[PDB]
Amino acid sequence: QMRPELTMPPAEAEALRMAYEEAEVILEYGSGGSTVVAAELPGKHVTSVESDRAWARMMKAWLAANPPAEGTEVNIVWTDIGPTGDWGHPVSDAKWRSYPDYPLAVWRTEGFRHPDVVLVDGRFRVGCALATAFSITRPVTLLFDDYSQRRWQHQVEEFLGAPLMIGRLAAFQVEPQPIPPGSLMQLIRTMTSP
Amino acid sequence: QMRPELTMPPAEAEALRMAYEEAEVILEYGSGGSTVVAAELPGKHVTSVESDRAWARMMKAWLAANPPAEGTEVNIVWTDIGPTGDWGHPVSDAKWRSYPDYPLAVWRTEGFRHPDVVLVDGRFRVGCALATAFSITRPVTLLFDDYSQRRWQHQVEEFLGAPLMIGRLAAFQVEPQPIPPGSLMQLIRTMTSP
Repeated sequence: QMRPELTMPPAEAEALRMAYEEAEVILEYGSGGSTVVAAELPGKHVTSVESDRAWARMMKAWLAANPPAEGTEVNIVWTDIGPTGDWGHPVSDAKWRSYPDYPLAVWRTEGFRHPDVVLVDGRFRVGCALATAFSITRPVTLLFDDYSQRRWQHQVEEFLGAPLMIGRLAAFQVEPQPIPPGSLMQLIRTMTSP
Repeated sequence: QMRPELTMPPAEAEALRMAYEEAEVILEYGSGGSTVVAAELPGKHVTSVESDRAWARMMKAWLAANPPAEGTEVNIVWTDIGPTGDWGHPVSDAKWRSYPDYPLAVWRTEGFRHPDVVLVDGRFRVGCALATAFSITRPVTLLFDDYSQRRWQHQVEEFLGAPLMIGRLAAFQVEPQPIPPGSLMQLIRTMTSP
């Protein structure tokens, strides 16, 4: 039947489901099983940023074959960061000048709808988290897949606050805020590290 | 008489001298003739960001042979953007992940002194101009050399305002600017374009 699977364990999946149920507008970085969870709920607006062109094509084919629930719209947005390999990572740094497109372009989309919940489950994860923090105009829930207190990952807490962990899934209550100019170098690093 | 030369025409060079006379703290991007102009004035604090290691070494040697005027300190700061060719331009993009350091690192330097005047006369010119606008906490004069040179440059005015043109040299009165989040993709491209 070729259905995209949710690759998170049960407690984490339930947390995601619950977030998606409370949300009207959902923004994801990285498409798959979670996208299906959203598609199946009525009355949602879903945007899913995806770097793997062939996977995006598959997701679009699946959604054509299995249309979303009533009043739900799902937009899979292939976002070009160059050729990608077996597991969705860029083959090389060929398209480094386009890297910031992945965390940031969606925030300037035509007919932008403010998310209620943002799932960070793709590439440039810390970058996507900081892009959300700096781009929102009202508070959101951010879910960060496979979050740990690894130093790279943890740098988000300055901007995202402390998370509540459900297994390895981090939930943050993210509030709008300015970009600190002293943080620009750090910021750039995050939006160019796949 | 093996002296670094100021390659600005007269009008432009006089504007530079006057700005430097009026400033206490001078920040330059690009080192050379302008730096000698600053060095020869008393009571200045001068920092010059430089991408060409071999040229930085020459400037240091020059300054050791020809010490600055009384009360003046000159710090030539080689900022590694990889191997360079003409005009301190990187010969490849090996060090692309370090490019933002050129416009931005000096603003975080230990021993930081807020500039009164900034000269944009090296690499990443647009990036350096924006870095200043977004990093300053009180107004400065920014002098942007060879400003007519490109049209990619005039995206500067959005944040620096309208310049006073002295020949090819643009003099800006810069006031501190917040970073618009929607500008981040554009901003990143300016701090990674040599």
